[PDB]
Amino acid sequence: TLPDTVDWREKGCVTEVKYQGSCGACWAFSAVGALEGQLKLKTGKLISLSAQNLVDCSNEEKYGNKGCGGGYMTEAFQYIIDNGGIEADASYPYKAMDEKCHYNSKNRAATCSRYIQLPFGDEDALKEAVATKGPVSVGIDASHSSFFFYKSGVYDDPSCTGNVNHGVLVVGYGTLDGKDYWLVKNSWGLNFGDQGYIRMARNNKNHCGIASYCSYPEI
Ligand SMILES: *C(=N)C1(NC(=O)[C@@H]2C[C@@H](S(=O)(=O)c3ccc(N4CCN(CC)CC4)cc3Cl)CN2C(=O)C2(C(F)(F)F)CC2)CC1
Repeated sequence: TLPDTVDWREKGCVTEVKYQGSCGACWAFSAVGALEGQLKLKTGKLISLSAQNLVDCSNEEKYGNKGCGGGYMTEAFQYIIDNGGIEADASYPYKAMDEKCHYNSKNRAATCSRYIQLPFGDEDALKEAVATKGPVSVGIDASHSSFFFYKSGVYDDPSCTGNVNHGVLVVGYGTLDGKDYWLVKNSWGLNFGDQGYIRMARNNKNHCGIASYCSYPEI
């Protein structure tokens, strides 16, 4: 039986909200966010991991990531698996540009053995994973201006679609004033939403495609 409310921030499993700038690195922030959660759960250390390492080093046909042109959280995990590691943000900081890969194994801060994909559209499966596994990478339709107007409450825009376009991180869930929500960490800095987070409608027919393309890594 699952808890009614989850917030991984309260368990010390979520790092500071990052600022992607004008580089299309949402996917990279989503992926490192999920892996940060696992790293904390396994090792006890919370460390921001290198989104830039993903941007610079997985921009090739093998993965189909495009650096600042966008990419996939699953393929980010595959890169980390193939590479045998990823650096921390502190040693490989975010530049918001496509740069030549300069991964240094001496600076490895995390690994990935495999990743898990949840069933398409299944908000119950996402609830279970968030409750029991940790933060989960997801795709959403974040293309409507209302998304950037959000400040409080639960985002529930009838114009949202299942055609996703941005990777974000689900770090919890609950019910706010009778409305089920997913607690979502973005990568637009503190000024976005509620201190960088948005609560998005949950159990409302897979609203904004939030449970369409969910994945998480294993250390
Ligand atoms: C973030 N700053 C930006 N968005 C992206 O990088 C997104 C993240 C993901 S996604 O969440 O939008 C997405 C889209 C489609 C899938 N598919 C559908 C087709 N299936 C096979 C039939 C496989 C899964 C999964 C996900 Cl996670 C991809 N993003 C992109 O922008 C694209 C690309 F990666 F190619 F760059 C355009 C897809 C950059 C705004």
